[PDB]
Amino acid sequence: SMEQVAMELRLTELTRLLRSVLDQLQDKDPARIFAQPVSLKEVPDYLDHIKHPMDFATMRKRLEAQGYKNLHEFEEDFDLIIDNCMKYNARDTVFYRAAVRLRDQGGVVLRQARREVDSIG
Repeated sequence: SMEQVAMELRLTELTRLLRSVLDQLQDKDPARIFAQPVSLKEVPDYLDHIKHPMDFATMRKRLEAQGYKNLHEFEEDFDLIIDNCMKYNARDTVFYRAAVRLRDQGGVVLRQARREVDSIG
């Protein structure tokens, strides 16, 4: 149907906008602390602590499969990256501190992404 095509075009355009959002959030992580999944070889207990691991490469796979239907879904995954790190790592660590800085900086980006998603529809 033409209606199905129109919905697919909307999803594609959202995907474009989330790609640009993702690039901008990842730039706020120049150390690349959040770039890849935590290694279970190197942190064998990780899944005892963290139930839903998340990282930028995993978000990028989901994104390229057009797997985010709305901005809320994408934000959930971004929040997991931050929130997982802030639980596993102590306040005095470079990891936790990097998460705090990503959250704070990412906030700015997400604020305008929400307006753009609403605005363009």
